[PDB]
Amino acid sequence: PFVKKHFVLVHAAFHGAWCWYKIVALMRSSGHNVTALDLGASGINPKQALQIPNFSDYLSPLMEFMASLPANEKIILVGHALGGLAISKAMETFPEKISVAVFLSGLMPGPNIDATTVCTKAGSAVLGQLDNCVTYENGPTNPPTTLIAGPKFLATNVYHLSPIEDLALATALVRPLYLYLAEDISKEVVLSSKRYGSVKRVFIVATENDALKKEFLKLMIEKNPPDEVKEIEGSDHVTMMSKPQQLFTTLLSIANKYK
Amino acid sequence: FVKKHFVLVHAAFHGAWCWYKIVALMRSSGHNVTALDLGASGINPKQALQIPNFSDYLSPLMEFMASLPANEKIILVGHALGGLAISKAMETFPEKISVAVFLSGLMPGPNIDATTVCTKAGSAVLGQLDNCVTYENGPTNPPTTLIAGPKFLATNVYHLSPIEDLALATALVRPLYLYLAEDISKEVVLSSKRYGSVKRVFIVATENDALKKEFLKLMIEKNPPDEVKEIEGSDHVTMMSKPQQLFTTLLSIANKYK
Ligand SMILES: CCCCCCCCCC(=O)O
Ligand SMILES: CCCCCCCCCC(=O)O
Repeated sequence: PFVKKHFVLVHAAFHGAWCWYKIVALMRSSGHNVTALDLGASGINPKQALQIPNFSDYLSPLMEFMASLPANEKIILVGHALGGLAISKAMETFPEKISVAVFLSGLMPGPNIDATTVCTKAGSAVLGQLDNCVTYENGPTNPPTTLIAGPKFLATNVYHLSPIEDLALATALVRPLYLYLAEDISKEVVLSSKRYGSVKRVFIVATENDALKKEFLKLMIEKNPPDEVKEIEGSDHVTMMSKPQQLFTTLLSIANKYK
Repeated sequence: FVKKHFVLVHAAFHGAWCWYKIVALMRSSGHNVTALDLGASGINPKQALQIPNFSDYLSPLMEFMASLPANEKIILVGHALGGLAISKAMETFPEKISVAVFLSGLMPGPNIDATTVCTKAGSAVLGQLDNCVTYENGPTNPPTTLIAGPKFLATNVYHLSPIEDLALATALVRPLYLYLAEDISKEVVLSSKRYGSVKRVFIVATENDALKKEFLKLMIEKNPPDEVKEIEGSDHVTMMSKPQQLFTTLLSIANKYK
């Protein structure tokens, strides 16, 4: 009783559609439709970070994709980490086009724990970490403009349990992230219980995530309870790299449950 | 154990990312490796329409080569179209290169022009399957860029590679500006005293394509390298289909021409 589904994958900071390559392959081989998107200035998106200081422009690729979805079509929307904010806005805007939303170690703000709160905590876990650095394209009087992930940070905090070739891949592809302002994010991502909250939600925890500590993740799960919490043991931050098969099986299960 | 420095240059539509398996093997083995993105390739910031001159496309490699102190020799590896890039680097900084390696690369020489090799190579890409061209300069002008299609990648390029690598490529390949023959001919000028002074190895890595192999054989005949090596079971992207084999071959070459 095969039922073709449409998975939409949204990456985390510094990454792009490319990070989902193992999952995309498994999905396509299964006969499912899968769309891996590059958010603004990510992957091979043409914009450069400094060219998109407005958060709406970082999210535009997903919003535009959602708006173009055929009528009556439902998707399984998956967001990894920072990608959680993107799918959250998609849920609030197009709740009817989403069968179920999946937050993979994702920022999952809610009415009782808004985006600014989540982003501030998220920032503290990345800014200043190991060899990560910021730039000041607008001068020292202004806030730092972009954040650049360093190879040591990637090796230790993100890809510690992934094949070494995936770390090499990431080092050749990660791009800078514009340090979006708190006020800008708070105005772009506003969630309501009747829209955002009406979409089925599942959170997937990576048990060995050294990028985002469990306390923070548990905080979001507690202050904004999802319909279900799944766990993938032995996974580092990039579950799609370290535990691809398990993630795939888990996504299929989720898709069949909320179809 | 002597530490070596490998510099890897990709083919059309690709970028530094395509060498990820090789980069990992080299780094874990203790060697230094630099995989470069040519213009408008991988995460290079330029877009194809911004680099209409072949010199613009080669810029990343030439800037890198210029930054190398003469005593820091490298093993320069070029894949397919990347052969033209390393050829230019060989003519400009011949002494900084211990040995140049052409992996199924376009290897023009005095007896076989760069435009000649480009036209031939392009025949197997232009108009193939779902590949397409754009006309950013209007319909009354030659096409401006070439875009590799998914079916073309699956059937002609990644046909012997893991399916996940095909997925990776589909999410990363970028358009190639259709450089003019006149431009290429002016940019890639080689001399026996400079280009010809660099040790050169050609790696034949093709399968199921007699014509492609005939083309590689033609270049080897018209521009004889110092040595020719083979890698079997490889599709267009040897670094994806036969990584361990390519890695060991590059190390063998490096240890020989040191
Ligand atoms: C809006 C800027 C906030 C900083 C980004 C911190 C999130 C790191 C998580 C990730 O996406 O892998
Ligand atoms: C740069 C001049 C345009 C050449 C035509 C395209 C050939 C691509 C060859 C390759 O890497 O397989």
